[PDB]
Formats: sequence, structure tokens, C-alpha cells
Amino acid sequence: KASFKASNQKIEQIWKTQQEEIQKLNNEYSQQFMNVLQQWELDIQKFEEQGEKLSNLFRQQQKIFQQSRIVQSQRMKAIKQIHEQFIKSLEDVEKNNTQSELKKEMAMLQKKVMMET
Amino acid sequence: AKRKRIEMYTKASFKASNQKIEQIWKTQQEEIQKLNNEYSQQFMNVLQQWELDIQKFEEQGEKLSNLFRQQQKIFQQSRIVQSQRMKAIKQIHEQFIKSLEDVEKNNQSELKKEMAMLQKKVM
Amino acid sequence: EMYTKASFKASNQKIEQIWKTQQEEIQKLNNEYSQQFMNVLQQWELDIQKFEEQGEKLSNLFRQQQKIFQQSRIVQSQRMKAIKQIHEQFIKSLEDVEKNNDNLFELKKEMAMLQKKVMMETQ
Amino acid sequence: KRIEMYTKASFKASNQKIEQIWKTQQEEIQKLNNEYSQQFMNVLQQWELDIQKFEEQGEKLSNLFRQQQKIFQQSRIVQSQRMKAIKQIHEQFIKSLEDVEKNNDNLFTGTQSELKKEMAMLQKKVMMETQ
Repeated sequence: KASFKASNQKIEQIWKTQQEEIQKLNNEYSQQFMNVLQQWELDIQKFEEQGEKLSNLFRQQQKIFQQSRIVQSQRMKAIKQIHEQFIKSLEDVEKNNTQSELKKEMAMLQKKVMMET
Repeated sequence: AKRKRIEMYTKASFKASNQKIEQIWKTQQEEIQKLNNEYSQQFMNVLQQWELDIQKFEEQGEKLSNLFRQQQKIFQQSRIVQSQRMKAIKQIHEQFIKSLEDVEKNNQSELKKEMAMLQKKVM
Repeated sequence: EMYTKASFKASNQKIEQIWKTQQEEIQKLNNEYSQQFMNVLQQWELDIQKFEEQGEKLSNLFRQQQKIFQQSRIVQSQRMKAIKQIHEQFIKSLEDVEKNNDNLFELKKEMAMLQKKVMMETQ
Repeated sequence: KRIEMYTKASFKASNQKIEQIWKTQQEEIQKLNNEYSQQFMNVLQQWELDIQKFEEQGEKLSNLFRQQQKIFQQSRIVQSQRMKAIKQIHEQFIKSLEDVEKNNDNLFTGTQSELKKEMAMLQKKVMMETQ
């Protein structure tokens, strides 16, 4: 059956060369596909790390917010004191005060006047 | 009696002009207190409003922190799904490729089986 | 002779269908992969553009925060100007009172008249 | 004659002692208000610095955000650049495959035609080997 076997191989050749074509096309695709898919995962990473940076820039601006608050609150309190003391310390000045030291200078002047009469 | 009249008169004269001089001072020092009273109130009323300012600043910022908690939690999920689709297609592709790979490995046994039927039928 | 042409043609029919089947088995694979692929890609596209919307959302939360800061600064500035002025007007108005008080030391009038009284009442 | 001289000069000295009393008191008050003015103004100068330090920080943080926002937007350009890139590759894949199929279907030079030919070529060979 040599005639049958010779034409049996000539058919499979027809087949497999055809199928070889389709496979070379799939290899080329895959290779190309996976290459670009790989660098795409890299860029996808940076794009999330840039999502990070912005989201950190806000939390930073949040901290500023509270620091200013505290600062504001510390300044107002320092002023209030300074003022409360000033007021206290004038109240002590009023207690230190003279209208009798006036009576004394007046009394003396009275003595002086009586004498010379 | 004459002398004792004049003693009394000057003592009187001095008392009265004591009260005068002391009222003079009293009136000024009270003018002064009015200025300082008016001052510290004005003063206090601005410290009062600086404190309202600070609280309305707090509340406005407390509300941003909550809004940012929201947008961040969504943005984080949005970020997780993008890596998930990433895993999904790499898999769809790798599968499609093994299937075509396995298809080739399986590929032919019916061709020879037909030739053998045919040859047997030609015999 | 005539039979073998008949079996030959039947054999060619089975071969043809064998080839056509597998060919159609490949292209079902190619079509189901390329349909999946497209479905995800379109999806992932939307889920990419959704990240931007969340990102543009944050730069608006950012500019809002910045806007809050400009107003607290302006107000703080305006408050400090109010207070510096109240204090300045205070100080000034003490200076003003101190001038009117060089009139008071009035005491010299009291002391004159007292003298005159005492003088006349012993001379 | 000497009496009248004694009462004048006694009143004057008594008068400048009264005035001096009032004077000292007023200087004492003045010194307080001075100090308080200093302490006050000191806290105003700090508060003024605090304002401008807050502003400088937030002005810097906003530029960092400007820059990082551009850097972000370029990264979306990159993303959709990979989209098109991948879409093309797959599309050209499918084109390549339909071309391969169209060529494998040519009635004259397809793969069935090459099959039939060799089949007929076997048949002709088998029937002359009998005759």
C-alpha cells in the first residue's frame, strides 16, 4: 500500500503547514500582547503612586489646618492674659492710692497759717 | 470769743477746700476709668469674635475631612478594580493561548482512520 | 472500479468535514476570546476614567481647603487690625485726657481763693 | 507786711507739693500702660508672623499639588495610549486571521482543493494499477 502511504503524508503536510501558519500568527500576537501588557502594569503602578502623592498633599494640608487652629488659640489666650493682668495691675494701683497725703499737706499748711497769726 | 471764731473759720475754710480739691481729682480719675472700661469691652468683644471665627473654621475643616474620607475610600476601591481587570485579561489571554496549544497537541487520528477504511475498502 | 469511485467520494466527504469541523472549532475559540477581551477592555476603560473623576474630585477638595485658608487669613488679618486700632485709639485718648488735665494741676484757683479768704479774715 | 509774705510763700510750696503728689501718681499709671502696650504689641508681631508662616506653607503645598496634578494627567494620557496600543494589536490579530481564512478558502488554491487534488491523484493511481 505504498501509494496510500505516500499520499497519506502529502495530506498531513497540507494540513500542518496550514495549521503552522495560524500558530505563528498566535505566537506573534501573544508575544506582542504580553510585552505591552507588562509595561502597562508598570505604568498602572505609577498612576496609583501618583494617586498617593495627591492624597498625601491633602492630609498635609489638613495638618496645617489644625496647627493654625492651635496657633490661633494660643495667641488669643496669651493676649487675654496680658490684658487681664494690665487690668489687675491698675486695680492694685487704685488700692495704692495720696488723697490723705493731700490732707496731710493741707493740715500742715493750716498749722503754718495759725502760727503766723 | 473773737479769736475762737477765727480759729473755726479757717478750719472751716480748709475743710471746704479740701473737699473741692478732692472732688477735682475724683472727677478726673472717674473720667479715666470710663476710658479704660470702654477699652476692655471693645477689646473683649473682638477676642470674642476671633473665637467664633476659629470654631467656624474648625467646623468647615472637620466637614472637609469627612468628605475626603469618602472620596478617598471610593478612589481606593476604584484603584483596586483597575488592578483586578488587569489580572482578568492577562488570564483570559493566557487561557485562550493554552487552549489553542492543547488543540494542537490533540490534533489527524481520524484522517489515518479514514485512509485505513478507504484502503481496506479498496482491497 | 465503480464501487471504488463511490467509496472514494464518501471518503473525501468525511475528510472535508473533518477539516471543516476543527477549522470551525478554532474560530469559535478565536471569537469567544475576542469577545471577552473587548468586553473587559470597554469596562476597564470606564473604570480608568472613573479614577480621574475621583482625582479631579480631590483637586476640588484641595482648592476648597485652600479657599478655607484664604478666608481665615483675611479675617484673622481683619481682626488684628480691629484690635491694634482699638488699642491705638485708647492710648491716643489717654494722651488727650492728659492735656485737659494740665488745666486741673483749677487747684490753683481753689488755693488762691482759700488764701484770700484766710488773709482777709486776719487783716 | 511780713505776715502776708509768709502766707503767700507757704501756700505756693504747699501747692507744688500737692501737684507733685498728683504728678507722681500719674507717672506711675503711665509706666504701667507703657509696659502693657509693649507686651500687647509683642503678641501682635508674633501673630503677624504666624499668619505669614501659615500662608507660606500653604503656598508651597499648593504648588506641590499643581505639579503633582500635571504629572497625574500625563499618566492618564499614558494609560489610554496603552489602550489604543492593545486594541490595535488584537485588531490586527483578527485581521491577520480572516486573511488566513480567506486564503484557505480559495476554490482554486484553497486547502480543500489541495486535498481533493491529492485524493483524485491517489484514485487515478489506484485505477491504473488495477488495469
